[PDB]
Amino acid sequence: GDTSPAQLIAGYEAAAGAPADAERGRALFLSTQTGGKPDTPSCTTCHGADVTRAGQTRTGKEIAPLAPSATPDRFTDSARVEKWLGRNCNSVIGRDCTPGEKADLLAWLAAQ
Ligand code: HEM
Repeated sequence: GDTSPAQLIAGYEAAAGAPADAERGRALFLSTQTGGKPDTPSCTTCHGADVTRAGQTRTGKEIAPLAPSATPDRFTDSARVEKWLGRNCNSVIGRDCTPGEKADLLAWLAAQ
């Protein structure tokens, strides 16, 4: 692609002023939010609670697994991560994810 997961994470960490924490990333990904769209209370509403398995969109189409262990080129395109997190941070949480959240979320997702 044009980047590696580590390089995406390092730049978010620099923008956040702090190392990623995958424990916090796992906890934000599984949480239930009430500030965004009603039909998308969690990251897991489409991607599931196990990211090594396929997810599903809101009309039941299949979404390839987020885990790099199941879909290999995950997180190797900086523009793509920013395009999808920009869209779905807003749907689920109601605002853009901050650089610390992005760092924490990718650090957890990159190890599955
Ligand atoms: C804020 C909670 C979420 C997180 C952290 C998250 C994370 C991600 C990431 C990191 C990607 C890009 C993967 C890459 O680099 O290739 C992605 C793609 C995508 N997400 Fe999410 N997502 C979330 C919520 C959602 C929700 C609620 C939906 C359904 C409405 C959704 C649907 C998609 C789709 C359709 C793609 C692109 C398909 C693909 O990459 O195979 N996401 N998600």
